[PDB]
Amino acid sequence: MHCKVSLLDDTVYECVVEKHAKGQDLLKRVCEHLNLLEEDYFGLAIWDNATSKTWLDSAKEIKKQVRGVPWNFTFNVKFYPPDPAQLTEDITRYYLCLQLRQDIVAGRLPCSFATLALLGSYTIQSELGDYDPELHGVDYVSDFKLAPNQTKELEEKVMELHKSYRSMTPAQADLEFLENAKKLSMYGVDLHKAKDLEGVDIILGVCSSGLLVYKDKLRINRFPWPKVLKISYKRSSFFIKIRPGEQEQYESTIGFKLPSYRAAKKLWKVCVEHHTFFR
Repeated sequence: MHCKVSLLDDTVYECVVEKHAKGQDLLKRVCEHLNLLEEDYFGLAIWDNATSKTWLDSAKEIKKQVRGVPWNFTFNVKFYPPDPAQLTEDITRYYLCLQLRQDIVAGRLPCSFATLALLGSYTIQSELGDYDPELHGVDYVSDFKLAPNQTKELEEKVMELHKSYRSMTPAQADLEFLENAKKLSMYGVDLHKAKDLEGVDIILGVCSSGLLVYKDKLRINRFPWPKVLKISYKRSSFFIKIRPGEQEQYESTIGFKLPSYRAAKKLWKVCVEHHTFFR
């Protein structure tokens, strides 16, 4: 079968697997190679579109997962590292920046004008290299996707910063971008729309920390992983259970209701994965 994987840099990789090819376990392992990635496990994992993602299950044939859908996927970071500097290679940081940049442009990682212009500049180093007036036209950055909005005023601050960067290697520019993104709240946060037993339109969020609840803003709640003993669902109901923190005896079980059992099994699936990838 002919696969079409949309790579992190708006590039399409194309290949062919046998009809009974196991999930990403094969397609993804294949994708790893093309990118010469060593640290597979991390974020890096593949999925198919439709508003919000759905990770191609790595242990099941690809065929079942795409019934009534073309064999098209996207290579992505599935598990964002808390501290990227701890990662072993730079290619890895290279792709992580590619992802975050992906996130930044689609408002998946909102941030200020400063933060944007900062990260923007480091992106310009990485991609371009030391200023050098060959990066002609006092408007060279105007070709990059640095911000969802993308205002000239923002570009200026970048070019301003880019110029002060000299002899900055790409790996360095990347680590500075990462040390900064690392800090943003929302970094590596899978947002899933839901509701709480009260009719309240809340928003769950998954990440290395644990389960996060939102409402307009308010990090309403935050259930850390080692502070979780069970995750489950029944129809459109999602359920996390255990430890109220202080009051012993108590072993709460907060529940939320997703639009469908599909949504819930999905969230349930992601959650079990994260809780397992991070101590």
